[PDB]
Amino acid sequence: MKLAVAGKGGVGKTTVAAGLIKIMASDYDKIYAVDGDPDSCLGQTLGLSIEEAYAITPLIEMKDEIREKTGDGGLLILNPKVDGDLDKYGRYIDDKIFLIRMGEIKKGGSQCYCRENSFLGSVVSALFLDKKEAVVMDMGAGIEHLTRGTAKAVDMMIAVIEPNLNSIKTGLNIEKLAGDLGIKKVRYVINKVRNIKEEKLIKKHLPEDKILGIIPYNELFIELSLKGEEIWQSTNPAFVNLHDIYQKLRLEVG
Repeated sequence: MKLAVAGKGGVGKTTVAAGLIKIMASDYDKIYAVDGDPDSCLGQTLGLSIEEAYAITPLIEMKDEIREKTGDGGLLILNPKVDGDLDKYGRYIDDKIFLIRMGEIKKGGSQCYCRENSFLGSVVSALFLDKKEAVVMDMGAGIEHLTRGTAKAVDMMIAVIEPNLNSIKTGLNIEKLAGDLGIKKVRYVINKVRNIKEEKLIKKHLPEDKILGIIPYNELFIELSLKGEEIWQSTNPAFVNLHDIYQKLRLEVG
């Protein structure tokens, strides 16, 4: 089970990936929760406190590891071996979920951050190609972490969008970037659906077969201090839809 959750909505969208991971934790013996979204924090949305999350050094910050894996002194190791060291690049949030933080990819300068990028690329490659454990990687709409080499291992690309033309466009694009990349299955997940009018708008610009499910908005079940740790219980409707979405997912892949 190799899953990729892409969307342009920060924490809100990442909550979907987080939710799927928590549900999958009851079926899989081990899950690699990969935070590849620079404008979000899969760790916190998964229950970790600010300090617990930061205590988990992101790949981009593992200077010594980067030096050892990619080389140094003007020499670059073309094919880095890290598959066996993955379990050292993160922490077990619990007895099932293992979180790995990618870290923001430095764009400025345009000089040559090959070493860092190489280390991150090698980790993503191992996670999707060399590991047998379930993988759920959260990422932005650009999905730049994925390549045609790892796209083949992706069981499904889930595009999380909102019920509005603006977000619908972003979704259609994510479906394109993923499609042209190699990913065979791309499904949608409508998040923050507040009204029926928004639902009709969805069933208008997207086919029922491409929609994995819908997640209703909760003003008193997503904010305040009742979100995060308190959700294991089947309370808000968003919980019921998450499961149905999961079942739809398992049916697609299985």
